[PDB]
Amino acid sequence: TYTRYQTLELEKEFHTNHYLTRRRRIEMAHALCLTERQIKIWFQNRRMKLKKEIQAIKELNEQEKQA
Ligand SMILES: [Cl-]
Ligand SMILES: [Cl-]
Repeated sequence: TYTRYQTLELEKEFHTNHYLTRRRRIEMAHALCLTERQIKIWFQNRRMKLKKEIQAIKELNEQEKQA
């Protein structure tokens, strides 16, 4: 799972940049005390979450622009 601090810090980083470099993933890994894999998955899932939020709004705006 992910602690209150890990979540807050992962979100802070995510908003700065959705994609990380291998060097950055390492930095994050040591800082948040999560493995490279735990960071890699979190970022993939957080991108998946965003992709869905963007689509939901896109289709809400298409819906609300009728009649
Ligand atoms: Cl906690
Ligand atoms: Cl990553």
